[PDB]
Amino acid sequence: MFDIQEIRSQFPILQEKVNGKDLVYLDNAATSQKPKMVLDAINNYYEHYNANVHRGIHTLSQVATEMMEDARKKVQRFINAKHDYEVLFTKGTTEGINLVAYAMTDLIKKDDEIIISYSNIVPWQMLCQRTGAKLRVIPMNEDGTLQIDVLDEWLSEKTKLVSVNQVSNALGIVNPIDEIIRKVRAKSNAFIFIDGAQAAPHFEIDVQTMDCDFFAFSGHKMYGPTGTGILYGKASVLEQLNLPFRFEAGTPNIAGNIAIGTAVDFMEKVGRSNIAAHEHALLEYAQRKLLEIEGLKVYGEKANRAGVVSFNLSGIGIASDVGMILDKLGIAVRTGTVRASFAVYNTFEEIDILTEGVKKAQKMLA
Repeated sequence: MFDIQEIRSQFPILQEKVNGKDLVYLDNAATSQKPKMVLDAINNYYEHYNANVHRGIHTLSQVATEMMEDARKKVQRFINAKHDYEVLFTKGTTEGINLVAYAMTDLIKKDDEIIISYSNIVPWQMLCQRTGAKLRVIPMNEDGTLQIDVLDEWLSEKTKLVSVNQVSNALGIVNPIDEIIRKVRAKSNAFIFIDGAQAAPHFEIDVQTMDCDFFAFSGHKMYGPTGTGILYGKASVLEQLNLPFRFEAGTPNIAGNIAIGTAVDFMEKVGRSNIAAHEHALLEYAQRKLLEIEGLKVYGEKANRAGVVSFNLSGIGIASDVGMILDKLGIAVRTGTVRASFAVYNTFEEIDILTEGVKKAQKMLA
């Protein structure tokens, strides 16, 4: 029971016009748009329940505290964490990364090794600057995939942390996380950090079967407010760093944490398999229609990808030239390649608008 029109009716910004045109929002990998239930949660919190949490004894403080803890349990079930106290509220993926990178400082000695995948690589580069650790980077192949067989030679007793993004943000490539984790468990005692910021909006997460040690993601990419994120960690691993209060300092973003639970509710209401199916059909259709344009190349064309078509036109260098023409047609994409990225509310009719817009751009720029 998947009604694209019922879904789109929940997103008020979809009625917005841009340069006199219907908004065609295909920059979802940058940030997603928000359904009414999430915005209602924010507003209802501030108009009825706002108070500080945990420390207080009066009624509003009790209700506010309970609502935030209810939201933690929604996220727990959403990623199938075994315990609510393994779910930490943060302000974004970048915060979760920095939290782990700083807390690892004491567990890394003078010649240990950190392995990362191919712009938040600074915390790990800084962690190696503090310790005596050597940073190692998994190379990317030409087609955008990771050269993960390098782990067969790099993993050793020296490897203390491996950090991989589950989905690449530029190309949308789904990295082979289960094979990587299996390799890391078999040949090292390293902690495994998975950046799921581009994964959590698009397909179901089960951190228990995934066997990651950490899993981090951002609310704003998955229909939630800015300023929110989640860091999951195995209790047995969190307890080695320096629950969940130990890792949540200062006043929490109470409203945002409540509302990211409402964004979980929205996804569960739509259906996570329905989202994946609809988005996979959008992606296949868009890549098919775009490849009919003469001279257009699709990066990672043969790769398994989540919600992202990246492309370049043959004779057009500044991709922004195409992006500006598309924006004047109402189409929002990321721009030396053009990145169109899908969310649950996008339509096949919108992809046709994109494809006709790209054809028009290339002859405009000829």
